[PDB]
Amino acid sequence: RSVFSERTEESSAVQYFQFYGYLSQQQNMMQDYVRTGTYQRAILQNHTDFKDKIVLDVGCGSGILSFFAAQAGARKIYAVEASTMAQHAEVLVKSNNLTDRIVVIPGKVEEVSLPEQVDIIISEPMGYMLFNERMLESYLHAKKYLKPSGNMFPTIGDVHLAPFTDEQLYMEQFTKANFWYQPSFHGVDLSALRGAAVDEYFRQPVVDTFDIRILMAKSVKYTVNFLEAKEGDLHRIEIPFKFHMLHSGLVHGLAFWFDVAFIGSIMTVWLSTAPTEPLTHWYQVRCLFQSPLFAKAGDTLSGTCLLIANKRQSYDISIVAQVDQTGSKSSNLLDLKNPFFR
Amino acid sequence: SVFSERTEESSAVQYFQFYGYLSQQQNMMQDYVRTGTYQRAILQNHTDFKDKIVLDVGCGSGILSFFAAQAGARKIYAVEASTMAQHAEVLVKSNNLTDRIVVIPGKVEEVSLPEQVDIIISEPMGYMLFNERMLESYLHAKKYLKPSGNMFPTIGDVHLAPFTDEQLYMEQFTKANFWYQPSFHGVDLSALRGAAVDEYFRQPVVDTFDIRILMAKSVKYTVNFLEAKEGDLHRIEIPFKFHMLHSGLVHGLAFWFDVAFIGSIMTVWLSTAPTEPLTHWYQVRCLFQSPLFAKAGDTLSGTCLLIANKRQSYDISIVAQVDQTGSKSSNLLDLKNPFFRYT
Amino acid sequence: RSVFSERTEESSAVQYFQFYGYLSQQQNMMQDYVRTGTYQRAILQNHTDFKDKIVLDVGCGSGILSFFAAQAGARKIYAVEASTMAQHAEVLVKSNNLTDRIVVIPGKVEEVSLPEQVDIIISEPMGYMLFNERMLESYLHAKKYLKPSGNMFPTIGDVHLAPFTDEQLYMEQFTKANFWYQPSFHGVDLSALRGAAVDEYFRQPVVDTFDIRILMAKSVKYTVNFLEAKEGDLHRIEIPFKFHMLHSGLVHGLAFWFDVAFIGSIMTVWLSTAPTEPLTHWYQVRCLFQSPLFAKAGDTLSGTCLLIANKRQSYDISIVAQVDQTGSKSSNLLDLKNPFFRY
Amino acid sequence: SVFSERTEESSAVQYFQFYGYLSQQQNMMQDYVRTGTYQRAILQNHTDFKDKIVLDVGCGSGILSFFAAQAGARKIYAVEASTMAQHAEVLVKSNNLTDRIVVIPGKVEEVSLPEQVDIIISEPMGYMLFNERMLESYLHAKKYLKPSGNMFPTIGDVHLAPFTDEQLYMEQFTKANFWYQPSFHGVDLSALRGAAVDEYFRQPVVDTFDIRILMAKSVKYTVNFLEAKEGDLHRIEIPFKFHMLHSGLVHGLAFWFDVAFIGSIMTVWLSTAPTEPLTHWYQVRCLFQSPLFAKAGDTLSGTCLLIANKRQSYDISIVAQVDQTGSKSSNLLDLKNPFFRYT
Ligand SMILES: COC(=O)c1cc(O)c2cc(NC(=O)NCCCCNC(=N)NCC[C@H]3O[C@@H](n4cnc5c(N)ncnc54)[C@H](O)[C@@H]3O)ccc2c1
Ligand SMILES: COC(=O)c1cc(O)c2cc(NC(=O)NCCCCNC(=N)NCC[C@H]3O[C@@H](n4cnc5c(N)ncnc54)[C@H](O)[C@@H]3O)ccc2c1
Ligand SMILES: COC(=O)c1cc(O)c2cc(NC(=O)NCCCCNC(=N)NCC[C@H]3O[C@@H](n4cnc5c(N)ncnc54)[C@H](O)[C@@H]3O)ccc2c1
Ligand SMILES: COC(=O)c1cc(O)c2cc(NC(=O)NCCCCNC(=N)NCC[C@H]3O[C@@H](n4cnc5c(N)ncnc54)[C@H](O)[C@@H]3O)ccc2c1
Repeated sequence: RSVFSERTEESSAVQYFQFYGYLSQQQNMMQDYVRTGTYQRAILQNHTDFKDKIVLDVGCGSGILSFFAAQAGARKIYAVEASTMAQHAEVLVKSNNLTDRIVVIPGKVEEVSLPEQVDIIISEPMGYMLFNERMLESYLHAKKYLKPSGNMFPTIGDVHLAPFTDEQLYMEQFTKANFWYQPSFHGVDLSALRGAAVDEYFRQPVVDTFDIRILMAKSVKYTVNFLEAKEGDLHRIEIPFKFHMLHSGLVHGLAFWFDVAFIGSIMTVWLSTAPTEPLTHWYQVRCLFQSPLFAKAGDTLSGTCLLIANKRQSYDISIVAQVDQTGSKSSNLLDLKNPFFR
Repeated sequence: SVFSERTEESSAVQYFQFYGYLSQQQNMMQDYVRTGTYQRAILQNHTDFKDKIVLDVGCGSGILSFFAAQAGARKIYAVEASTMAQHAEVLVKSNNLTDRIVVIPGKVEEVSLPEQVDIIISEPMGYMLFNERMLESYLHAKKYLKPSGNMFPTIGDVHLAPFTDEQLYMEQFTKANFWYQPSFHGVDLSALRGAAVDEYFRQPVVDTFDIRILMAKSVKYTVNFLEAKEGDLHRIEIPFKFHMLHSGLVHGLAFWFDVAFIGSIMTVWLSTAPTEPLTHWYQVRCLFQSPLFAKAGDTLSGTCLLIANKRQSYDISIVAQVDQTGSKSSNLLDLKNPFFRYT
Repeated sequence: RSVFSERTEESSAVQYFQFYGYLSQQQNMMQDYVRTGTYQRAILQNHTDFKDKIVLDVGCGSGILSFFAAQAGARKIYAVEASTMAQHAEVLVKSNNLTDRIVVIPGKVEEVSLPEQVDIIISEPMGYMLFNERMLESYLHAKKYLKPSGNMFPTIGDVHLAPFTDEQLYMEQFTKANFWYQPSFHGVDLSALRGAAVDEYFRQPVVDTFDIRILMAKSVKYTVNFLEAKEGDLHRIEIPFKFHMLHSGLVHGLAFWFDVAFIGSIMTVWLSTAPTEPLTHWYQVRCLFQSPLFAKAGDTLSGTCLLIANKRQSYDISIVAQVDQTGSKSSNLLDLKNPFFRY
Repeated sequence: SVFSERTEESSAVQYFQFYGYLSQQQNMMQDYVRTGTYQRAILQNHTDFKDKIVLDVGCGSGILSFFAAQAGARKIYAVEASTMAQHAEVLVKSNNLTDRIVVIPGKVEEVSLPEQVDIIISEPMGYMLFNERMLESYLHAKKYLKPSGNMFPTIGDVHLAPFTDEQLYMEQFTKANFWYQPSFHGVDLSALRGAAVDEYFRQPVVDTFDIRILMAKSVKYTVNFLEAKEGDLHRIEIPFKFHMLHSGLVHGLAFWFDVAFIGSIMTVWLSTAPTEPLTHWYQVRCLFQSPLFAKAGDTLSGTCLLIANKRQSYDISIVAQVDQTGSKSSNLLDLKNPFFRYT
């Protein structure tokens, strides 16, 4: 009956919260120094946004952001967490002698009761490609607990798209699919499945990093203002794009990354997963075209990236792109729920 | 159905989604030991298939059914519960075998077969042989087997042996000691160190390793698929008494398995032992919480108890002791959540 | 009509003899020092096979082999050539003061008149893969002028086949065809032609050289004895093969090269185009499989290479190969008339 | 037919075999200047195609017919004489355009068209514009053109200019001097040196080059395809009077061409000039066998005479003189046998 369960299949949720119940996954996220250090800087350098304030930490995990809020002077922090990690967060609150200031509240943020409205919401809601996990909907849902002029850390998110050329990545995924081109694998003709194999492989977003030299145009930016967005905004995300090509060659797909900003009273602090910046546990994401497009420097590559949220806490991706000057058109569907970790 | 009574829905959804991918089929088909040995077992025992009725349990892409067709089978019922069943259909059509291979979507515990069969073929083995609890579906399928029908594979041998791997043992604490710092960005994490150690030690380690870490001849626990019942696999008690061949510290038990295709013409073996080329089953190792010192000639005795759970896997309870000294160790592990260490 | 024209399309012959009418092509063949030096050695070191003998030079071109025969003491050499190069040969015979000994006879060797029978035939009848050009049939046809005791230089030819692995060559030809995979080339769906494009590209034998590292088994040898063969023997050439694989991996096709032997009275001299030998203007030839075959070291790769002569002075190639242990079968057709020059 | 009267069978067979290959279509399609400019010319002049009847002469894969369809043509007759016609048919089906594009196999001089057309489109240009004598087929097709009708391309400009390239000139003799040796394996080849020089100089050099080798503003010879008759192209006389911008030795004449698509909305140009990005037409250079010294301000005058031959090409006769000194040079070249020097 909760907003969460209406939009989420049980089996997806079971797996999701089992995964985040493990201390090893917490360690993996916490040891990303860019991630953890930038969150600490954003909070501590904006200490006036926390001094004597009431805070909500959405999906707190081990509790680390709540401890930063306490270091910054927060009067009271409600730390909401739906996995079994909530019990471990409690252990740390006791052992850091902060029971008077951090209150763990087990459950889904769409389902728990909070005793009061809060001045500021903090969270790490970003998934791969920003939107994976559909955790941004829970962060926005939590605004029901935000006082009128309250703040959100992070405050905004920028998704960046850019066209890329990477023949080796293309031929790797292409070579895999041509396994099913074989007419006599131990005497068995597999070729009738070649098309279905190519489809399956090229639907997989490629999660890994890459040199910026593969980017063929300045990135296009789609911005979510978390102070203003509603959950429903994220069920169907339409991102138009028009790229002015800076290099001639084959376009093998689009690359995705994101930035978020903590717009504080004292300063704005940015956390970037761009390929120009040190690697993070978010890496970067690339959606391959099944057939590359040829473009000349100075051509425009235009189209639309459509993200449709699904009940597996992820998105179906539709990318339609064309070279305006020639009319070369490519349409592509990808399943962010089955990424290829390269 | 028998399947749903013993399986959580959420476990089954994930399980069959995973096997719905062609890439996972390709990963299994590319294992030359796995695919080549199944082909040899069937083709070299052609009299067990000529003009016979066959059941392929969990046929995936259909590959074992095609081998049965190459061997002269009159009719093959290929049962598959994932969406891979539709791809198997495509291949049957394109290999012009619709008159001989019938794909039947669904669980073998739930579908109807028109006919009793002469031989069941399947690949029911998981990690440590028993993971996935697919062996129960393979045995369940015997309700369709004619009296004196055969099973391919016919038996399975799970092998246990003690191992020494100081680096693997110490790696657990190096990972857990992440939590043993008093000011991680100002936060004392040390209260969680013990919980982290516990969590790493509950995970069996899927990996391969050099046979020089093995400290005694393996002990063998055998399932004869012609004779076993599903119920035999709900509680699997494997006693062991190891005569130690080397002195040193024993850090846990290593697992692998063999299966045999006992045909009329010959018996063909498929081995995942560490003395053999690697397979997609690798090997499995379960650590003790505290190592045991043993001398060459001592005996290390105890039991490995595998208790089936509703997550298509087993809870593993290992108790071991050095008889000559009384040094005792145990561990509890969740086979459903293995740690993939191979690189 | 003559034997040549009944087996040859006019349009093929016009082009063929126009090509050989050019001095630049003569230079290209003559500057191959292996080719020219070995022909000279074969003749001069077997001088007794030429001293005071009557010689026929089939397809003499510029006349070089006739001049070697004259250096070796031949009484008379009939130099037959069907291209306009016959007129340049004439010039050289007069400029080298050998008119009393070398008699150029313009025309096809299947059509000209020789005044007498000869003691020995010399020629360079080898094309790419030995058989291209169907010049070997003209060389054998010329035996009608050979005395009972007569000899032939070259005397025999060995064609060698061996399996090879060359992922980069395969992906190169494969990448070219996938141009026609495009669903919107300037708005035009080309993909319905993809299959026809792959066929066309993989029908092309690849002429170039390569490191012997890529060979996966000892070569198999097919021998033509020019003293004994008849023209008809070369209309349908069937080369069985059974390779014992020395390395595991993908087999992307078969590699071809040849040797010829000049079996003289004094010694036998060999001319090899093997990839273990210095490059010649014959290079080597490779026939790709559209789908490579996986084989293990110790497997056997067996099948047949079938060469069917066509009216374009070349051969349709059929290669059927299978990995005996798995039954993986590959069938391939190639047009030797349309080679891909990669060097 | 008009085609067979003017074309030797053997030339045509080879010509249409070459264009039968998808790889040659792909090579022409990948030339972005060629394909992009044709697309722009048609699409930007859409009013010349909307609901119109179109004839595509020598359509190959059909690409220009698809551009005409993108531009709204009611009906397109796509004529192609090679086997590529069958592949065009496949693409028309798979692009769901059978109601609008009709592929007609055969020579445009021999096929029937059911009706007159509003506009003819073709790519009739060969090297130096005229090679292949395809322009005569394009003009021949005007019998199907309505009185009002247009042609895409509408005109062609051939450009000639004098060039200096000492290294290109000397390269001829370096190659020929292979023959100038008195004992090549004992054989005096030198009598053929002059024949070799002649043969190299008869070949037009297909290559690109830096515009700084040009020594005078080009002279332009124009063919208006709306007005020319086939017979106009049997004997093409191009007078020239160059006003030399640089002093030096003139080693020959360089050739290139432009065509214009004169539409109702705009005129679009396709240039193969050396100042423009390279195309698969490159540029062509015809050497003089003796260079001419000229000073800046001198005039180099003469005639380039192109005589069509039955090999779908031209015999080229260039006669040039420096008016101020009387220094004359002649040259006879065969456009059918170009030398491809580009690397
Ligand atoms: C086999 O292939 C596949 O199927 C697959 C697909 C993937 O994509 C895979 C991806 C992986 N790794 C990955 O993504 N790493 C990068 C993580 C970026 C940072 N994520 C982050 N902090 N988000 C929020 C999380 C925290 O918020 C809590 N929470 C959520 N909702 C809540 C609610 N309603 N109330 C309260 N608490 C709630 C959670 O419990 C938790 O503590 C691994 C494996 C993958 C496998
Ligand atoms: C996040 O951590 C985790 O949670 C986790 C845990 C693991 O352990 C993970 C392990 C993996 N890899 C692995 O295991 N590799 C080794 C494979 C060995 C060979 N397996 C085999 N052939 N067995 C049988 C399967 C076939 O039988 C069908 N079938 C089953 N019942 C049926 C029924 N009732 N009717 C009809 N058809 C039925 C299935 O649909 C399928 O076609 C990867 C990821 C893993 C993740
Ligand atoms: C893809 O595009 C394509 O279509 C193509 C296909 C090719 O394959 C291409 C191949 C090329 N080059 C090549 O292969 N070079 C290496 C071979 C040299 C060694 N061969 C050799 N000496 N044979 C004998 C030749 C001499 O014997 C004469 N002759 C023949 N019969 C006669 C008769 N009945 N009476 C009298 N005289 C006769 C001839 O006139 C001549 O003087 C180039 C371009 C190619 C193009
Ligand atoms: C033997 O080896 C050597 O010595 C040689 C000599 C050369 O010179 C060599 C030259 C080459 N390369 C080259 O020339 N590149 C320049 C690009 C030209 C671009 N223009 C273009 N596409 N031509 C238009 C023709 C198209 O119209 C069709 N058609 C013709 N008439 C038709 C009719 N009556 N009805 C119907 N259809 C007809 C044809 O089938 C075809 O589709 C390569 C290799 C060469 C080799």
